Amino acid sequence: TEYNSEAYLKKLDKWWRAATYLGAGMIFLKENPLFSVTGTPIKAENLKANPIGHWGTVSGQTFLYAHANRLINKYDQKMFYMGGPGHGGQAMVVPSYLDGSYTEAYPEITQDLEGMSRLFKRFSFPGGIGSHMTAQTPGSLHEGGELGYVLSHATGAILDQPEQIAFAVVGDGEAETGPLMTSWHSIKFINPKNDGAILPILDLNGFKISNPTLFARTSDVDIRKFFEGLGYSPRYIENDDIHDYMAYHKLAAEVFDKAIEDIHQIQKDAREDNRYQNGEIPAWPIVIARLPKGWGGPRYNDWSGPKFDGKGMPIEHSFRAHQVPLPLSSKNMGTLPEFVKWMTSYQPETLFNADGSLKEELRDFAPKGEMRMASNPVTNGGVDSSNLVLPDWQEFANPISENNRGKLLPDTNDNMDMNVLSKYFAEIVKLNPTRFRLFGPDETMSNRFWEMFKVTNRQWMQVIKNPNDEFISPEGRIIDSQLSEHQAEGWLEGYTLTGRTGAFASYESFLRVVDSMLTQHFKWIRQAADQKWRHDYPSLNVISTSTVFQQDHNGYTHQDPGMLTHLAEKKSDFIRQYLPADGNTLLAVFDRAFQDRSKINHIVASKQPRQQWFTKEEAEKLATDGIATIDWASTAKDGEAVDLVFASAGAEPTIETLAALHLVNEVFPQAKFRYVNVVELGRLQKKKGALNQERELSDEEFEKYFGPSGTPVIFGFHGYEDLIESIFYQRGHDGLIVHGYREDGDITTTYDMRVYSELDRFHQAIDAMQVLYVNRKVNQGLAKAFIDRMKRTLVKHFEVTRNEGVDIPDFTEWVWSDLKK
Amino acid sequence: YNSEAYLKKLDKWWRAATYLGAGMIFLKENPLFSVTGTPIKAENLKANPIGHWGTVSGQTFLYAHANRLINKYDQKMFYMGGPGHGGQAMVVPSYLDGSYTEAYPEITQDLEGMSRLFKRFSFPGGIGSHMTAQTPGSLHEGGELGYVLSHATGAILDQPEQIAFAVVGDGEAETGPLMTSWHSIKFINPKNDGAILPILDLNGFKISNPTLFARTSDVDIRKFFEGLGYSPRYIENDDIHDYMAYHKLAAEVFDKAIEDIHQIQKDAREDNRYQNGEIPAWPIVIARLPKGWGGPRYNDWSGPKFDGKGMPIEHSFRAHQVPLPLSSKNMGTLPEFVKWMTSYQPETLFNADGSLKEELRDFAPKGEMRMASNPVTNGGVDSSNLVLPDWQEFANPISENNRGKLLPDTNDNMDMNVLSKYFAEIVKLNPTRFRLFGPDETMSNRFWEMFKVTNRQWMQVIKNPNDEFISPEGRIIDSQLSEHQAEGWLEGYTLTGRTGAFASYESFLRVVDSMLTQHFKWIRQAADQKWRHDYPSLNVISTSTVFQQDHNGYTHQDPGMLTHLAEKKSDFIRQYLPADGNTLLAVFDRAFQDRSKINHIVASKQPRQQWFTKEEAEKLATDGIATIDWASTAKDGEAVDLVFASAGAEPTIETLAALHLVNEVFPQAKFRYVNVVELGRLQKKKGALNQERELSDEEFEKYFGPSGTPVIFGFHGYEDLIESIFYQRGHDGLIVHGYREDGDITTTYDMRVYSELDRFHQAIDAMQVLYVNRKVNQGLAKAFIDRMKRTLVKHFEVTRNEGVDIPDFTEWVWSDLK
Ligand SMILES: Cc1ncc(C[n+]2csc(CCOP(=O)(O)OP(=O)(O)O)c2C)c(N)n1
Ligand SMILES: Cc1ncc(C[n+]2csc(CCOP(=O)(O)OP(=O)(O)O)c2C)c(N)n1
Ligand SMILES: [Mg+2]
Ligand SMILES: [Mg+2]
Repeated sequence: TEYNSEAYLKKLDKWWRAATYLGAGMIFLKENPLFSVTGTPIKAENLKANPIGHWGTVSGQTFLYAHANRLINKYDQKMFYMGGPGHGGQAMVVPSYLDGSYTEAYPEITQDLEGMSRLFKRFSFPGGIGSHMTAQTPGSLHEGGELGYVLSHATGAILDQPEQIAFAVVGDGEAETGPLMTSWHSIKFINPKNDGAILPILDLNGFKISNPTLFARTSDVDIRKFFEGLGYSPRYIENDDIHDYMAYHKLAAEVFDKAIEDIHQIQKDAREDNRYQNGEIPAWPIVIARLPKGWGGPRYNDWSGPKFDGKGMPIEHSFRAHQVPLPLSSKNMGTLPEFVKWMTSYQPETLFNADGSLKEELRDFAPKGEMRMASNPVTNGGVDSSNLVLPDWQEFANPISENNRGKLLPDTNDNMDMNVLSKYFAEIVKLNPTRFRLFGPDETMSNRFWEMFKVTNRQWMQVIKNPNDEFISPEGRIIDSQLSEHQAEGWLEGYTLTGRTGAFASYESFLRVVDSMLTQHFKWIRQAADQKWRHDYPSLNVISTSTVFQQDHNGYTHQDPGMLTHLAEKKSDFIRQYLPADGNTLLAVFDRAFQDRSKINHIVASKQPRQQWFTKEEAEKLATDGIATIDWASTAKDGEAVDLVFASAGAEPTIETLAALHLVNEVFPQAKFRYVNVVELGRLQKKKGALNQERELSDEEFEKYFGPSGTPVIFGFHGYEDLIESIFYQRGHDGLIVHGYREDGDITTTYDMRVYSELDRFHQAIDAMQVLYVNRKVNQGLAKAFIDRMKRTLVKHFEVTRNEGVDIPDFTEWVWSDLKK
Repeated sequence: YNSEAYLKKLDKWWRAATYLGAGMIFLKENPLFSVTGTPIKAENLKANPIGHWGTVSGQTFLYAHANRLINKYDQKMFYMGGPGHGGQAMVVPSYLDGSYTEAYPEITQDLEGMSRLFKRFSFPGGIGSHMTAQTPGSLHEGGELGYVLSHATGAILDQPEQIAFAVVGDGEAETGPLMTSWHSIKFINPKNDGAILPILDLNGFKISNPTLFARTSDVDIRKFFEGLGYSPRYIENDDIHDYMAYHKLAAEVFDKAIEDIHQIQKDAREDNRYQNGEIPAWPIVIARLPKGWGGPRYNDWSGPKFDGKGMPIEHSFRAHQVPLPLSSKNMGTLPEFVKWMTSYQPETLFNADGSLKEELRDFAPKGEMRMASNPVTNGGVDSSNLVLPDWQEFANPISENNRGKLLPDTNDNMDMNVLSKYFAEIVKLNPTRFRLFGPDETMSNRFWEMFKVTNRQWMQVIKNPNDEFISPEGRIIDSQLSEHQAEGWLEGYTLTGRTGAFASYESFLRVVDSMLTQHFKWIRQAADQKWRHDYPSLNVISTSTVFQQDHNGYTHQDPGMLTHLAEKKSDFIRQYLPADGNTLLAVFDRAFQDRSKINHIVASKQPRQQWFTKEEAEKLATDGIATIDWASTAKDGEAVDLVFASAGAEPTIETLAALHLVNEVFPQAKFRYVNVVELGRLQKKKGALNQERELSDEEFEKYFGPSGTPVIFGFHGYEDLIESIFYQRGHDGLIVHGYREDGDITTTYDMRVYSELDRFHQAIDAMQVLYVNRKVNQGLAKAFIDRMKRTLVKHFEVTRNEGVDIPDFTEWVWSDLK
C-alpha cells in the first residue's frame, strides 16, 4: 500500500516533473538552469544560438521511466530501460543524472548548480553529448536512431537471463516499421523457464514527425484484436482529461503492478510446475499508453501562424511537438515569455534547491546501487561478459597432409566447411550451455549445421507435431524458426551487447537485408570504445554462407556478395572479415573470432563439398596472420624475383586460382611466381582516416607478398572487383588483374557459375599466359598453343553444360598435384 | 461456374498444370511417358534435378480458381506469387493457355514443345527456377521474400479496374516487410485505386520448420487480421485428399471476396463511402493447402520410420525442394515417381500428340484477359513517361554576378525545395500517373511546394488542426514509417507503367539496400527478354545527407549507397550528385525520361551557395561532367599542374574554395576544375553491360589529364569508390577527399573538417603536391600551409566553445579567379 498511496504518487509526480523540467531546459539553455529558483532572470547570454533536440517524446518517456523506478523498488526487480524513440535522449540522461549514476560515469557533472549548468551546455553541443540515447548514455544498450529494433534487441537481452525484465518503450511511429511489426513474434521463442521477460509499452502519443500514427488512429478494440491475435494480454493507460496527471499515475500504478505480477506468475508456473512446455504461449502483458505527445509542454502556437477556434496550431497532442517546440534562441527571444511560463509551470521551486541539488524528499524515490536501470550491469557489457570456453579446434580439424592436399576426403560431409564448423559449434554448446546461441532465418539445416542438431534443437514455443516437424523443442540453444533476418540479427545484437556470444548464419545475398543493422552495431561499439567508463563487448559473429557460387536451386536473385564492400568502408579497427578457403581455416578463424572483443566478425564460408587444402598448422598461421605465401603452390622461393603473383580470397576463387597456376606451370615450369592465400582481407587496405591501421600491413609486408609495383597479380576474389581495385590503388601497386564476381549468373552448374564471371581457372590461366607473353617472358608458339587449348576447353564447357546439364571432367575430376620443379 | 461438372473440369485443368510442373523437375524428355506408352529410361532423366515442389500444387490450385474468377466476373486481374521459388506454378499455367507460346514460339503446345520446356526448366542456358522476368505474366520474382503486398499495392494504385491476386507464403508472412505491408489498406482508396485480393498460403511449413501463422489458431488469425481491418475467410478441410470439397469451398470464398470487393468499390464510387475515415473490410483469404499437396506422402525408401511409415513429405517441410532422389544416376525411386505422376491421370488430360484435351481448352481466359497476357504484367497498360514542364521555368537566376552566393530568399538556396516546385507542377500535369513517396519525411525533407497542390493519402480518421495535409485522396503517400513500404509501393507503381519518386534520409535508405538490388536484377533480366516491353525508371532520392545532420548524429551518417549501386551493372544504374538546385532540376528532367534504370539522386536540402547557370546545369545533367571555365586557369586537354574535381554539394563548395585559396596566392598555378554529376561515367569495369556511359580514354584524359596528373577530388561518399575508379583508369596521382566515417552532432562546417574534406585540408594537399612537383618555392608553400593550419587551429576552438562556426567558413563568397 505504501507504493500506491497518493502521498507516494505525488512524490513520483514531482520526481517526474523534475526530470521533465531539466530535459526541456537543456534544449534552450546553456546556463542558468534554475533561473526562477535562483532569482536570476534569463538573459540572451544564457540561451543557445541554435537550439537542437527533441521534445515531443520526452515527457511521455520520463513518465514511464518514473513508473519503472517505482516497480523496481516495490518488487525489488532487476530491470533496464530501452528507448524505442531514441531521439529523446533527455529521457535517459536526466533520470540517470537524478539518481547519481550519471555523476559516477561523468564526475564533472555533479548534482549541484555547477554540474547542472555543465550538463545543459554539453547537450547537443559540438564535442558534447548527442540528442539520442547513444553509448554516451549511462544505462543504454540501444540508441534508437534507426527505428524498429527495440523489441528484437530486448529479446536477445533477456534470453538466458531469467531474473531480468526489459522495460521496452516502443514509439507508435516505430510500430509502423517492418522490423518492429514482426518483432512481436518474439514471444513465440521466449521460454519463461529459462529466459527473462520483455515488458513492452506502446507509446501511443498519437504522432510521429509530421503525421498521425496508424495505431493511434486504430480503435482500442482493434488494437486488442491485433495483440490478442499475437498472444499478448493488452492493458491500457488512458484518460479523457489529459491534464489530470494524478489520474494517469493511479492507473499506471495499477496496470504496471499487474503487469509485473502476471509476468512473475507466468515465470512461477513455468519454473515450478513446468507450464508452457506443451505449446501454450504465455499471455504476456503489453501496456498501451496513450500519453499525448509533448505532454505538459506548449499547447498551441499562439505566437505565429494561422488560428483555429481562436487558438494557434496545437503543439501538444500533435506532430508539431516533435522536435524544437519554440523558436526561442539567443538570436530570437520573441517566445521567451512562453518558455518562462512553460518552465515555471513545473513548479521547480518545489523540486530543486537553490544550490542545484534535488529536494531531499525526492532523493529516496529512485533505486540505489545496481538496482538503478542506469547502473544495471546488463547495460554495461553484461552481468558476465567473459568469452566462451573454447575447446581445441584441432580436435575437429580435417587430417590434411602433403599427400592428400587439394583432394576430397572420403566422407563427403568432411569436405563441407559449414558441417565441419558445426562439429566445433556443437562442442561449444556443451561447454557453454547458457551463454552460447546459434541464430538463423529458417536456414540452419539448409546451411548444413548438421552436428548442431545432435546436441540441441531449435527453440520453439508453439505446439509441436512430430514427425511432420523435426528438431524443435520448447528448449533449444538454436533459434531458427522465424523467417526474418531482422529478428535473427536483432536477437544476436541484444545477446552480444549483454555479455554473451553467438553467431547468425544466413544466405549471403539476404544477409544484406540487415546491412543497416550491422552499420548501427558498428556505430555503437565504436562510440562505446570512446567511453572510458564502459566495459567492452563480445564480438558480433555473422556468417555469409550459401554464397554466390553455391546457390544451385536458387538463381540470380540469391547472388550479392557486396557485404564485403559495405563493411570494408567502416573503421577497420572494429571490423574483421575472413574468407577461409577450407574447413581447417574456417575452424581456426572462429577460434580467433570467439576471442576478439568489440568487433563485427564477418565470415564468408562454404557449405558444399570442396577440395581441402591446408594442414592444421597452415590453418593456424592463416587465421593468425590472415595471409601467407604457400610454398608448395609457388615456384619462386623466399626472396626471389617473380614474373607474376597469384592470390585469392575465398573457397571458389582459391580453387580456381590454384588450378590456373597449375595449368600454366604444366606447360611452362620456368615461370616464377608466388601464390598468396588471403583470409583476413582487411590487412590489405591502406585507407585514409584514423582507426584503420591496427591490422593494415606495412609497406614492406605487402611488397613481400605481392612484389613491387608493376608486378602482375592474378587475384581471384569472392566479391565485387571494385574493393580489390581500391586496395591496390591505396597500395600504389599497378598490375592487378582481378577476377571476382561481375554481377553475372543464373541457374546453372557448379562450375558454370564461376565461368559466368570469368573467375574460372581457364579464364585466369589465359590472363596469366597473356601477361607473360606481353612481358616477353615466354615464346609466342607456346603462349598461343596454351591459350588456344584453354579456349577449346571453354567451348566444350558451353556445349556440355547446355546440352547435358553437367560439368566437364576438366573441372569435376581435377585434383592437386605437385608443381613441376 | 459453380456446377459439379464445371468444378471437375477445373480439377482436371489443375492436375494437368501440376503434372507438368512436377515432371519438369526430373525429366528432360518423354514427358507424357504413360500416355505415349514409352516407359522412362535413364537418358530421359536429368542428371541433377533442380527446383521446388512443396509450394507449386497449392499455387496452381489458386491460379486455376483465379482463372475461374476472371471468366465468371469478367475481371481484369494478374497473379503475384509470394513464394516465387515455385516458378512452374506460373510457367505451366501460361503454357496451357497459349501465352507462353506467343512469347516463345519454339515452345509449342505439343509433345515436342513440351519436351523442350521440360529440358529448359532450371537448366544451363534455359529458364530459372523462380518466377523470373523470363516468365510471362510476372512482375514479382519472389526470390527475396517479403515484398509481394507492397508491390501489389503499388500495382493497383490508380488502376481502379485491376485486382492483384497476390499469394503470400506463410513463411514469407514472418518477415518484417510483409508483416507491416498489411497496413497498405490504410492507403488504398476504393474510389480511385484497384484492389488486392491477398491469399495467405498456409501450407504449414517453410524450408525446414513449421510456420508461426499455421500454428496460430483460426480464432487468433481472425483477431490478427480484423485488428488490421480485414475480413478473413477460410479455405480448409479435415480430409486433405477430398479435392472436390476444397474446390467447392474455394469457389464460394473467392466468389464472395470478389463480390465484396466490387460492393466496396461501388459504394465508394457511387455513394462516396470510405471518405470519412472508414476502412473497407477488405477480404483476406486464409487457405490451408497442405505443402506438397497431392505428391509423395512418406519417405518409405529410406530414413527412420514412425507409425509403421516413412517420414512425411506431404504436409511437411520435406516437400519444399526436390522430394525424390531420382536422377539419371540414381533410378531407385523411379516407381515412386511413376506412381506419383500417373496418379494425376494424364491420359485424361493430354492427347497423345501432347496437346491439351479439347474439353479443357475453354477453361482458361483468352486474349488479354489471361493473367499472363494482362498488359499490367508487361510494362503496364500505359507505360509512357511523364509530361514534363520546362524545368528552366523553376530555375534560379544564376549568372556571373551572383554565382557562389546565397540567393536573398533562403528557401531558394535549398535544392529540395526548388525541386518541389518542379514536382508540384508535374503533379498538375500528371494527376493520375505521378506519385511521391516518403517515410514520414516529405515535410522534413522540405518538399514544401508539393503541399500547395496535393495532400498525403490517408484513409483513417482525420483530426484537423492536430493533423495537417492528409486526405483520403492525395498524390503523396508519406504517412507510414517504413522504407520497405515506400520502396515496395514505388517498385510496383513503376513496373506497372507509372513514374514516381521515393525520398528518404540518406543513411536510412540503406534499410532497403537489398530491395534496390532485387529491382535492378529484375529490370536487367527483363532487358534480356525480347518479348518484354520497357519499364519506367525507379527514382530514389537520398537527402538529409551525411554532411547535413543537425538534430541527428553519427547513426544518421552512411553514404555507402553510392558504392552499393555502383557494383551492379551500370547500364541499369544512374547515380547523380548535383551540386546545386539548377543541376538538380536538370537531372530530374533527364531522369524522368530514362527507361529501365534505377535513378539514385543525392540532393541537398539545407541552404547552400548556388553555382551554375541553367545553361551550365543542362550541360552538367546531359554530359554528366564538365570543365568549368570560370573556376579554371587552363582549358580541356591542355597541360595543367593539377586538377580539381568534386561530386556533391558540400564537396564542391570546399573544393571550389580550396582552389580559390591556391590561386589567390599563386595565380601562376595552372589547373582546371571539373564538376562531376554522373559518377558512373568515370568507371571502367570488367564485364559486359557497363560500357554505355563510360568515358573513352580520350574523354577521361580531356578532364583529368594523363596518368600522374595530381587530382584533388572532393567526394560525397566513401573514398574506396573513387580509388577503384582511378585504378580502373590506370591514373596515378589521385588525392581523394571523401567521407571517412568520422562525424557527430556538431556545426555545419565541422562535419566537413571531421573527414578533412574542408577547403583548408584540400588547399594544404594542393600546395603540397605543387611543392613536391617543384612548381613553387618553399617559402610560399609553408607560409600558405602554416596559414591553412592556423585557420584550422582556430576552427577547433570556436565551435567547441560557442557552438557556432568561424567567419572564415560562414562569410566566404565566390569571386573571380586571378
Ligand atoms: C527507419 C527509420 N526511418 C526514418 C527515421 C526518422 N525518424 C526519426 S523520429 C521519427 C518519428 C518517430 O515517431 P515515434 O516512433 O512515434 O516517436 P515519438 O512520437 O515518441 O517522437 C522518424 C520518422 C528513423 N528514425 N528510422
Ligand atoms: C528474405 C528471405 N530470407 C530467406 C529466404 C530463403 N528461403 C527461400 S524459400 C524459403 C521458405 C519459404 O517458405 P514459405 O513462405 O512458407 O513458402 P512455401 O514454399 O511453403 O510455399 C526461405 C526461407 C528468402 N527467399 N528470402
Ligand atoms: Mg509517436
Ligand atoms: Mg509455407
